[PDB]
Amino acid sequence: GLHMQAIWDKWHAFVPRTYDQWSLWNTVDKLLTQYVNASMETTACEVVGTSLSLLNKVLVENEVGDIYSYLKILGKGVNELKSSILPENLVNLFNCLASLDLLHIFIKYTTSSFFLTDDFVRFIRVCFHSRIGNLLTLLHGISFFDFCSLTTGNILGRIALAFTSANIFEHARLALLQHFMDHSSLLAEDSSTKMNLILLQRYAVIISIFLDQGKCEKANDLITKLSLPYEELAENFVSILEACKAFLVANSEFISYTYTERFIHSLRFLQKMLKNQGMAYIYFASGMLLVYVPDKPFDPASTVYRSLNESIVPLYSELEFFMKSVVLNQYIFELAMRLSKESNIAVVEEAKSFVTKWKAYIERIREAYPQFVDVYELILSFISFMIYGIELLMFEAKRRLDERSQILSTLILTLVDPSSFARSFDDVSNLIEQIKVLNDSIRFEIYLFLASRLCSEKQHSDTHSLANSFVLLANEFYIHNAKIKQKELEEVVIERKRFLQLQFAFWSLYNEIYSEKMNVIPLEQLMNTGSYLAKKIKVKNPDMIASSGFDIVSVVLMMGVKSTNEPSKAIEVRDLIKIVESRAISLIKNWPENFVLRGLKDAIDAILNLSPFSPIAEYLSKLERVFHLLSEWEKLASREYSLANEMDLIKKKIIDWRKFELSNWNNLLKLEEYKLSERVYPRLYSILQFIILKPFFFTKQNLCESASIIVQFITDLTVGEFQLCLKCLLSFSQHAASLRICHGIDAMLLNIYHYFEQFLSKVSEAIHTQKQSLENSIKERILLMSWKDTNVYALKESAKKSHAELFKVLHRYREVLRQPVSSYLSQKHDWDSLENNSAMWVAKKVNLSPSYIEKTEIMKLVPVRFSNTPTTLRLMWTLFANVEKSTFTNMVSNLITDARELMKLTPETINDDNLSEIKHLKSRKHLLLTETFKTLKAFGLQYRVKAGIEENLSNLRNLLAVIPTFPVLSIEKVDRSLMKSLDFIPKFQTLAGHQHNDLVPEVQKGVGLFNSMLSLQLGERAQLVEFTNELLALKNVYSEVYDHDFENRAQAVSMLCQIYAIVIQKHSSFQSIGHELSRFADLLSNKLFPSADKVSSIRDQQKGINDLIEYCRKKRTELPELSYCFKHLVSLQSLKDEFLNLMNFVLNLFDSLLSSIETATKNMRTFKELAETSSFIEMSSCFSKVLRAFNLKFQSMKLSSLKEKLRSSSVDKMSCQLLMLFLPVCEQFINLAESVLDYFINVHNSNLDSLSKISTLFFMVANN
Repeated sequence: GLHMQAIWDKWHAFVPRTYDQWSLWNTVDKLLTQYVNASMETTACEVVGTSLSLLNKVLVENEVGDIYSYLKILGKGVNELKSSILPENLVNLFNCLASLDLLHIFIKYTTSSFFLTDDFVRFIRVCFHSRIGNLLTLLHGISFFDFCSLTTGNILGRIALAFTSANIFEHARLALLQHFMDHSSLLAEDSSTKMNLILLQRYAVIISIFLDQGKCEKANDLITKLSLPYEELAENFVSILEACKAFLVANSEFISYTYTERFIHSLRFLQKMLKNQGMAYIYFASGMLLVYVPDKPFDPASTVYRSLNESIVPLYSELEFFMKSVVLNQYIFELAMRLSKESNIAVVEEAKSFVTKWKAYIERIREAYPQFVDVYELILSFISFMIYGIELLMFEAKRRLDERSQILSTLILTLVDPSSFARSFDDVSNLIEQIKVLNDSIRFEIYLFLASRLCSEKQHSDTHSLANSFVLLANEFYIHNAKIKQKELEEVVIERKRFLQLQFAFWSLYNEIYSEKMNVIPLEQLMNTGSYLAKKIKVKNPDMIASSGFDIVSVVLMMGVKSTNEPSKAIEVRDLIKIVESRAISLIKNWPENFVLRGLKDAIDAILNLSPFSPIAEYLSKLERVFHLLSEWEKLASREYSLANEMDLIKKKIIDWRKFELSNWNNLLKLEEYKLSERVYPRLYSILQFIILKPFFFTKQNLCESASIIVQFITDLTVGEFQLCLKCLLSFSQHAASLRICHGIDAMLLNIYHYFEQFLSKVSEAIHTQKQSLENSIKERILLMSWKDTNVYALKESAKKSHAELFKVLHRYREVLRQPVSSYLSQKHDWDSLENNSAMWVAKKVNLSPSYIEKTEIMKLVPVRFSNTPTTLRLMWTLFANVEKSTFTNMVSNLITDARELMKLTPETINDDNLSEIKHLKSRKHLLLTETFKTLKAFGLQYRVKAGIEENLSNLRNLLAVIPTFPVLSIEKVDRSLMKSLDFIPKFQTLAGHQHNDLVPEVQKGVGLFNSMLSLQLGERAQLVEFTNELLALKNVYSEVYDHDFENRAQAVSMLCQIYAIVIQKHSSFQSIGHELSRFADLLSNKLFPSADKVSSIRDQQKGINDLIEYCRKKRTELPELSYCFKHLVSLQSLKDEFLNLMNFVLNLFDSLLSSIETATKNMRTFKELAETSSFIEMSSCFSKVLRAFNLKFQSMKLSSLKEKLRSSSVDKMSCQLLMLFLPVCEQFINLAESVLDYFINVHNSNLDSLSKISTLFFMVANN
């Protein structure tokens, strides 16, 4: 009931003029719409339709007839195209690119554009492949789909393009990827904000037309249609406010199209923008709608169509009905009210009904009444803005209604995209939490994918992140494992199959994480496996409910390309089979048989049935049945109509296939090996992970847990496992040992390994021996049949014979592995026969010290009183030199030499030497034991002591549990020897009640001296572990001695560099900046790995940071390549006095070190003197006091100077002259520290294993 006149004189589009011109319009429309039904010929037909539009606009200049014949020729061409089709499904992403096309068509062009520029090229190139009269869509020419500003996550279907012949689909998928590369930059500016600028431009047109002669307002329309979208976008708020003010000067009842501008203001200011935009669109829609809605025919009725037919009254009635629904405005307003809030479930149904019903109303308005062409045009354009408003509000509200799907959105955008793989324990907890909130095989598979990314990120050094991540991951896996166990107590079988296999994967990475050989999984393999998990996550979601995250949907389309780029022999075999199957199916479809046709039909029916990559041989069985039926219908008849050449091809293929089964049949020991591990890892997994991973929530507790642990490992008696389990315990040890939510469990695990590490080598020998037996057997058996040169028939029966032989060998291997590992944990009586002090004269290792040793005087005014750091280094080296100077080992060796000499020296016969020599020999043997234990009872080791022996004697498990391990290969030697010693200790204590066979109380005396020896040993071990932890701290202390601590940011930019390098490397004339980019990537990574010549390295590193800021910036500038544009966007986002005090402190520390070394000189020199001048105790405690030369106090003062220097500014002229004058000798102290640690360390190993050999000698004496 309003004006509607001048808009049809100011929008006032182009339209057919003559009745014959309307005939030409509709005829050309019918033709070209047929022509856009259904590669390189697509580009040809694009040129065809382009020139046809050129000629139609030429005829629109009203000189008719040339295109009557010319378009008749083009119609002959289109009809020759009509001899040529197009089935597809879920190709809606083509309609999404079409939407981006129509948006770039409308918004980026303000002038009249009669499809001249390449926007028409991209639009037609989509269009003739797109979904949906095309000239009616062209009908808004000299003038002025939507929800792909909401949810582009329908790209999931694109990866679900490749999932469920399909090679036309696959080259079409490459075509869709090609067109996506074509529509790159306009899809990469921004969606969903450009439509705001579109509403600005449309209302600019309408409100500019709302006046006629406002001069400053005419300049306002001039700048308010200023077709610089960045400049207009900067102008946005100011232009909108000025438009509000100039719109206020209009007539009354404009409050609908005034309050439009309210919501549209903050809509481009606000996540939450969607509802503001939808309200604004519905508002400005109804504003110009009720503006240009009359309650009568107000036509613009030259340049109109030839019609004195005037049922514009009836079409105005039909337009007035859908005006009637919004005429009251209760429903538009009511729908708008529903969009803001309070929508439970009914608003979704009502809104979808409104969208559909008004949509079909617009469609019928298009189809019937082509009359009122200009009228239905402007009206339906406003109504399209309305329905876009109603549905955009519907999508925002339905997202806020049931937010289950947005969980899958935040997972799926962060499961496969560069924004995820940029770079956690909080986020790992969050995504594990949301995964719990998110059939289940994929739900564990994503946990595996996050795990692999965790180990990958692990290389770039911390325990807390990787630790807690892995702990939470294993918590999930253990809960699921016991869930499957209890469910087993009562495709589900296939579900359990994938559960067990991925369980093997998870514990495989768990034994691979901290065993630390080489943990590189390639980042491209990481991302592409992310894509396989992404489309498998697509399989998991049977709904498109998830709504875009709206921060990236551009490169993530290209991740499906590299997934389609970069158990499969079934494909080629089925290809050859399908070729010959269709050949014979046609030749039988034209010459019937009525029996063999059913045969080959069911053959191709079941042959192409399965698509499994684990089932391969069943396809070989299907091909065997096909060759059987083909042999039948070949031998029946038809000397003409047979195919028979691919039959020979199938003969050769089955020949090589059975040959492949013959070769792969050698792989069977690994088969039961992996079956053994798949049954193995869950048990020790659940036990040790329960008692070592409850500790996210003492000494007696550690002892009890060690009792259960050693009970398990010794109870793990099924040989072969012990190699795997020993490796596994070392793994669980370290990869929970870096967790500081337990401390002692590390000691129990590592000692449990390193003293279950005695027995390993003989077990390995027996294992490889039985392996040799079965391998020789299999070599004979697969040698016992060859390329048979016969028997297409008897192939299966010969295979059955080999299957019997393999079954025999499998039972044999199951037996040999199923033997218990209780066997090889012992030792026996075998004669065996068994470094001083290294250094580092590191004056050249500093050597910028020699120059300032020739230079300075400002430092020389200060007296250090050391005064020759050269001669200080000489003094330290000369100290170790003279102090370079074991009797337990030495007397043990003298006794063992006498033992071998006597053992051969009375090796004579029984009766003849029993005449004389047996008496003197046996009595001398007893005298050897007597004087041995006597001089022993002198040499320390007093008998009859049990005050601290009640600890060491019982619970060999818990006695092992006390043994403190060293912090960080001589250490391995020492630990192996004394752990073997303590291994012999428990059974030797338990070895009473059979000594009189060897033939007393002195047996108890020997047992006591043995316990005393092990006690002195273990105390030496405790002091060693103490000095080890102390020097480890001090090495970290000296370890902390312009650009630093932003190296985290450097590492992150390197990570993104490598990621987007793989991305642009998936381009399939663009590879030139591919490898080039990677060059910069590697330099930054090398700098991170490094984190004097290093100052040049960091200078070059920061200069490379500048360069790779610039060498992307030109390529982002001088080339669109919009993936690299987003990457460089994230890159550029990430990118841009007390002299006496510390002097006396430091020289005090230096002299403290020098006197500490001199104290060590006195102490170990006395140890050298009182070496034999002692009895195993005095020199023992003396050496313990020698090691008790002060370290931790020196560690304290070193940390004091570390704090005093780190907080303070570093000056090369004075502060660094002293630091150079000192810190060298600190390095010297660390050097000689590790030297003495090794010297006494190997001394401990020497004396320990020497008396351990003496103890095994005593047990050998106890044998007989």
